[PDB]
Order: sequence, then C-alpha cells, then structure tokens
Amino acid sequence: MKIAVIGQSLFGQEVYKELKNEGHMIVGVFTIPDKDGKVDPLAIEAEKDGVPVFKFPRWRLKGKAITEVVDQYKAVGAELNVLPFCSQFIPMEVIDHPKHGSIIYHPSLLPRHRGASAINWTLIHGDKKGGFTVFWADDGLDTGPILLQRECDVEPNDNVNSIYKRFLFPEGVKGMVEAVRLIATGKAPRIKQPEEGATYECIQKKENSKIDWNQPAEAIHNWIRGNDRVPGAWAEIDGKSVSFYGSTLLENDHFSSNGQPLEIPGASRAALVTKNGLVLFGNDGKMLLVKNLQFEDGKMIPGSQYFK
Ligand SMILES: Nc1nc(O)c2cc(CN(C=O)c3ccc(C(=O)N[C@@H](CCC(=O)O)C(=O)O)cc3)ccc2n1
Repeated sequence: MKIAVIGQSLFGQEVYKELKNEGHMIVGVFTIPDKDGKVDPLAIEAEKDGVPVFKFPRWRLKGKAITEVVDQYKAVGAELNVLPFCSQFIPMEVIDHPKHGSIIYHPSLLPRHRGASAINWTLIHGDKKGGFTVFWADDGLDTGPILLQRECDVEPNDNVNSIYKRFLFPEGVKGMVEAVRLIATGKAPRIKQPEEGATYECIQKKENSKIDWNQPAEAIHNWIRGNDRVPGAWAEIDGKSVSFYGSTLLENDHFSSNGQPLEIPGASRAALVTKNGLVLFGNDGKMLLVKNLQFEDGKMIPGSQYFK
C-alpha cells in the first residue's frame, strides 16, 4: 500500500527500509530539517530511493495546522501514515487524511507512560517490565486504540540506550512491520486503551533532569540510568554542571577499599572517587557507582579520573 513515513533517526530509517522491501510504495518521507549540517538518517535513505523527502520545521502554528504543509502532505496520496519516532505532534487533518489513518510507535506499555520520554520514565520509576506499543493515532496524547503490544524485562542496570538497543529498537521495527501487514490483510484490531494504569510524565530535557540527591540510592540509580544517555542526569560539582552516566547499584563494599573524598552540594554525604568510578550515597546511606562523568564542554571522563 501507499505509505507516508513521518519520523526520524535510525529507527525511522529501519522501518522505512523494511516497509519498502515488503513492497509498499513509500509515497513520501516527512522528517526534521537538517541542523548542524547533518541530514536525518531517514531523509538520507529516502533520497537515495528517489522518494520525496520533506523537512517541515513545524506542522502546527498558533493552535492550527499550517496550510502549505497540509497540502504538500496531501499531494503524495498516502493510504496510511507510519510514525516510527515522530518528534513533532501531528495535526488531525494529516492524521485522519489517509484511508487507514495513522499508526504510531511508542516505547512504553500504554496506557502507562504516555508522553514523549516514555523510555526514560520506565526506568526512572524502576518498572520491572517495559516494551512498546503500536497504536492508532487520535487527538489525544498517546491515547489512541492499541493495534499491538510487545513486552520485555527491564534489567536492574538498564539505561535508556541498553533497553533500546536490546529490545525496543529491533523488536519495535518488527512490530511496526507486523502492524502494517495486519492492516494490509485487513485484520488489524483497535483495542481501546483501559483507564486503569494510565500515567503521564513530562518531557525529559537537560533542565529537568537535574538530580534530587535526597532519595534512596535506588531512586538516584534509576534516575541516572533513566536519563542515560539523553538528556543526561546532572548535578553541581564545584561550581560546574556535571553529568552522570553508567550507574550501578552497589552494596559492595567497604569502602570500597578507600578512595578519595569528593564533596557534592546537596548530597546526603560526600562522594568517594574510587578506581572503578564515583561512589555516590543515597539518603538511606546505601551506594551506587557511576562509571562516567561529563562537564558542560562535552568530554566524557571516567569517574575514577575526576582528580586526575
Ligand atoms: N495526533 C498525534 N497523536 C499522538 O498521540 C502523537 C504522538 C506522537 C509521539 N509523542 C509521544 O509519544 C510524542 C512525541 C512528541 C511529542 C511532542 O510534543 N513534541 C514536541 C511538540 C511538537 C508540537 O507541539 O507539534 C515537544 O513538546 O517537544 C508528543 C508526543 C507524535 C505525534 C502524535 N500525533
């Protein structure tokens, strides 16, 4: 069938590639404009195939959909919109335009974790189970009826990147492909989302990923891994804004074997720089270990080397 792909990043590219190699006509790709001279991977792949690439900076403006944008989209004649990882909220005149409407990839077990930072919050809350959902877009935020859903285990030391690469990405690509296949054969369902279990969380940017030190070690661990690597949980250390990556809960050891005292404003007590990384304390006195630190200037250094 004729598909419009509205998304970005490598996930958008992979969904694009699998759909076209299943024989669907990609009549248009609608991704983000290039910034810093870099073309989005989805735009790159599509232009090689002679598929029309669009790079709208915005779809809606002052409450309403932009007219020029909507008519450019409508011209490609999509029978279905596929939104692999669309970072932009889409006007209903676009969503409802195709024969089959629009389906959306979302990396949480809806109704839980509605919102664009669902993966982050899956970890921040320390969910034991995560996964993704392919749903039919409606006017609400991640509220549309479910087409399919897939579940995975959350590992105690999973960060965003690791659960994304192990499961959410590869199985998500196959889920998007299977969903389109169900639509084509005309047997895809519309499972209305249950009210019970529905949650919303804010979008995770750098400013609101600042660390609250006044929590148990486990909650700090979940927070840090839940923002690793983007946007990157951070805290003030000696006047500078320092980002934390690669957290693991740590019961061992005393002390663990000495190490160097590092004062952190707001921390329940002083941290310890050790040979294996930065040991941090929660308010319950328990410990976590952070492998990597990053200052505002982007260079990553091992926590063991803070003083060196
Ligand atoms: N009609 C419709 N309905 C949905 O549920 C959508 C979900 C998504 C995916 N998403 C979260 O799962 C999602 C992604 C980004 C955003 C978002 O708000 N992005 C911009 C705003 C873009 C805008 O306002 O147009 C931002 O706040 O940074 C919202 C939801 C994308 C488009 C959607 N369009």
